[PDB]
Amino acid sequence: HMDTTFQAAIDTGKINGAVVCATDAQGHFVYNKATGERTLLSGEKQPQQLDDVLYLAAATKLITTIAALQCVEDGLLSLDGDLSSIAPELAAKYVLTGFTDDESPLDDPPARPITLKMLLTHSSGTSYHFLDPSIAKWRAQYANPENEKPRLVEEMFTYPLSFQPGTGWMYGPGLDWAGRVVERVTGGTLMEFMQKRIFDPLGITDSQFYPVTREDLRARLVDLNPSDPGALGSAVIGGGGEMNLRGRGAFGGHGLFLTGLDFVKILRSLLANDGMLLKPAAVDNMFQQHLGPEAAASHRAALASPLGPFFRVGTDPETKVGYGLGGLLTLEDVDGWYGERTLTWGGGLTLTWFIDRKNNLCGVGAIQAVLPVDGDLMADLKQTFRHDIYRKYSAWKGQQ
Ligand SMILES: CC[C@H](C)C(=O)O[C@H]1C[C@@H](C)C=C2C=C[C@H](C)[C@H](CC[C@@H](O)C[C@@H](O)CC(=O)O)[C@H]21
Repeated sequence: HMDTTFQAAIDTGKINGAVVCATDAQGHFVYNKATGERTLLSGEKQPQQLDDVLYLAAATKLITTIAALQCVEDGLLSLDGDLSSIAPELAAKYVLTGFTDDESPLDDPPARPITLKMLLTHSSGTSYHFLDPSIAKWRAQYANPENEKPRLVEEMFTYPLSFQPGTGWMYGPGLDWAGRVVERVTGGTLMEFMQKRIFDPLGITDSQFYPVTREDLRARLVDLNPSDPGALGSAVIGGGGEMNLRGRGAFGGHGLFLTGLDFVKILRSLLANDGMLLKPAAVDNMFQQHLGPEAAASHRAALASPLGPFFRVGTDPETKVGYGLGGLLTLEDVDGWYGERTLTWGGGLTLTWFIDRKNNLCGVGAIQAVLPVDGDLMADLKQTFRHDIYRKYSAWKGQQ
């Protein structure tokens, strides 16, 4: 029902198309579909194609997670080790607990060091100012940077922690920090490490972080069009591009561009656990609850908050979930849908991916929206992909 649902959204003019890639571990059931059209900078239209270069936005976080776990394999990092020496900027942040009645900020020194595991699971305290009202308020007052000057990760995320390290959960720049850590301990750029350790082993050559300078990639960027002549990825993240525009260096949180075909190669290596990226035991460890008890309660509060629908990635409020290394982790089966310990996340408002080891399925669905982006319709279109792909999988299994 992707087909009739996606076409109806094209006919209303609210999307231009979609890219969907899914596969079981062995490549028996494979579904790859590009739908609709893209617009070139000239105004010329072309059919959407499976090798169009997509903005991943926060689907970058999964790839940065792998890179950081590969550094763990190398012995350059550990999951629970103290990051204060590699990332002194993180050690220096205090913990904002709230405000007075005269709106004065109450903070406290951090009770413990920040660790890689905390960065990978959004339990370090580093929170996105646009999701955290307390950090939003703090930013309004003690930050008035209206200078557009490009900033490094460490110059962009200057806010205090939202909670004591390890005790809460809030979506934030934890993977931008982790990417910076990976650069500092490897002595090269995040892209250099990923190209060597993730993209090369999978035969991936059509990848770049923002800004996409490669001419061959620019010729296939869906997001290089008259509505987005900067190729900022506006349609994916609901509008803007501010953060990409303002940035300097790779952002492990959001910055990657990649085809749908190449992204599903990454998903499928983790699904098959084929040793191409990480040793099998390190992959297994990704599909576990890595929030402690207090952090897990905070996660569930966030999931019941007004932002909860974004944080749930389409899973039902009655489904028990945690946070693994790489995304949301279901903690129970949904018959006919995600098995327990399915890992899932997404990018912006338009893209979502999942890895379901129990039922042997992974996939990415990436809507190519038209500005202004209808957020409510994007949620329906993503859900349609997430459920219809299991319908298509069952139909195929039934035909054998
Ligand atoms: C910058 C990208 C961010 C991290 C992202 O793409 O994460 C995705 C993934 C999804 C599974 C869960 C999410 C949870 C909360 C948000 C709705 C977020 C999108 C924010 C984006 O729409 C605006 C920013 O870019 C700020 C700006 O543009 O002002 C989304």
